[PDB]
Amino acid sequence: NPFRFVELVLVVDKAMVTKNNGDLDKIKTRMYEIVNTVNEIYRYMYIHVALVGLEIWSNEDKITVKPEAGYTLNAFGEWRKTDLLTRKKHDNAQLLTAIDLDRVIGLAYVGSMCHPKRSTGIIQDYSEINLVVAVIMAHEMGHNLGINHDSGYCSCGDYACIMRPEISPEPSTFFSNCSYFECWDFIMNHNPECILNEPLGTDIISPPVCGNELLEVGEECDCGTPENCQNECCDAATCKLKSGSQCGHGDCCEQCKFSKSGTECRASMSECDPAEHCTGQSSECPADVFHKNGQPCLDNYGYCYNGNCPIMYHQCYDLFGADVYEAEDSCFERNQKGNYYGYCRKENGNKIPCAPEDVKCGRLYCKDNSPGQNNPCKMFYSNEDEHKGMVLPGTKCADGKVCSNGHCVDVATAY
Ligand SMILES: *[C@@H]1O[C@H](CO)[C@@H](O[C@@H]2O[C@H](CO)[C@@H](O[C@H]3O[C@H](CO)[C@@H](O)[C@H](O)[C@@H]3O)[C@H](O)[C@H]2NC(C)=O)[C@H](O)[C@H]1NC(C)=O
Ligand SMILES: CNC(=O)[C@H](Cc1c[nH]c2ccccc12)NC(=O)[C@@H](CC(=O)NO)CC(C)C
Ligand SMILES: [Ca+2]
Ligand SMILES: [Ca+2]
Ligand SMILES: [Ca+2]
Ligand SMILES: [Zn+2]
Repeated sequence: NPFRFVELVLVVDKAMVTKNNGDLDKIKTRMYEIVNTVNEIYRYMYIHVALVGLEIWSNEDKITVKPEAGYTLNAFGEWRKTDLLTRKKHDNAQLLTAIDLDRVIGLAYVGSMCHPKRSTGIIQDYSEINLVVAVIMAHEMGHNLGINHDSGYCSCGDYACIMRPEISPEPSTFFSNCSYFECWDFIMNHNPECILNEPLGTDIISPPVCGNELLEVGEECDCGTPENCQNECCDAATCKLKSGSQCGHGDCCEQCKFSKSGTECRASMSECDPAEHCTGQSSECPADVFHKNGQPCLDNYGYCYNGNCPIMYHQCYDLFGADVYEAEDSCFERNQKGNYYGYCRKENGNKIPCAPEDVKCGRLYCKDNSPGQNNPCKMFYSNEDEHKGMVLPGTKCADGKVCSNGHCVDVATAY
């Protein structure tokens, strides 16, 4: 599957509810319209956009929406990370506000897709023309997808491109060649892991549309307009199966037919993640199944965590290469300092030192015996991302103990 998927959640501030005289149906119908155009705008980029959530703050805003863009994007991002994402599985979120932002009409982080807090942007309800707001949105999500503003030798035709630093009064639905390459550049170097999965039809709240290249409720298949459709098993115009086709979508559908029962359709990540198989009568691969966390794995050197068996040895290896292993216990005592690298967790942007007992769950230390030198307590630190180098959650920190939220606790009570 060449296509990536952005499971989007939109949020409407109270300023907009009031501006629309409380007509929630009107607001909703309008969001469906806008997102539909965004999806069309993103075909070129081999990216699909599906609205999987819509929250209207008709009672009161859950953050203070100020005309100061930066403040508002940051708060929305925090709220999204500590609230929205906590209870709603989605990849990106945008806030629409009738409040007139200062210097701009939209603002978003760059190259932050899937980031719990930064995978967001704010959009001003600049115009009643859905194509216009659809442009702002595609633009802010563009930045999220690692795209920067066009400049110099960038082109999308004799039209006004989407990523220009200013919106044109004659907005087009085109991304520049520069936007394209920079986007997939981000998609390669950085891994937007959350835009790989295809959203289920029941996950989309917009009204199903046959032809948007998205399989929704009431459709057996969907390959877009009859002109772009390259799916032999589907009748584009009706989204119905045609000919000797027993299916036209799914990881268990090969050449318009169910794959033989027992066919693996999702490989196993580890002894903690049992692979999945096709039934022979279904086209969809069953949902990913992981063994229960806490299950002993890798010959007792670890315990299962979300389908993987994280252990300090592999972590040292991935961080420093060969000839590196778990440092002696004394090394980890550095974690009691609460200094720039030695700590267990963060709370309100504060580095919390490890309690004497949670020392194996903070910054990771490895004894380095790779050629050339000696180093008993090697540790990795980069203010580019302070979390890198930290012991992973679910890692065995002692006999019968695992790391959970920066604490070394009993495996038995950990899950
Ligand atoms: C995005 O597409 C651009 C082409 O559409 C591409 O290259 C730029 O394209 C123009 C013509 O479209 C080239 O030609 C112009 O400049 C030369 C040299 O002065 C003249 O001889 C021509 O008559 C014309 O005026 C540009 O030279 C060329 N610029 C670059 C960057 O090489 C962009 O590069 C494409 N973007 C990317 C990076 O993929
Ligand atoms: C009507 N107002 C606009 O078009 C201003 C113009 C502008 C603000 N700061 C600038 C710096 C350099 C060049 C132009 C501007 N730009 C915007 O609203 C753009 C802001 C942006 O980069 N959002 O991600 C989003 C917009 C493209 C939809
Ligand atoms: Ca997703
Ligand atoms: Ca559809
Ligand atoms: Ca599985
Ligand atoms: Zn921009």
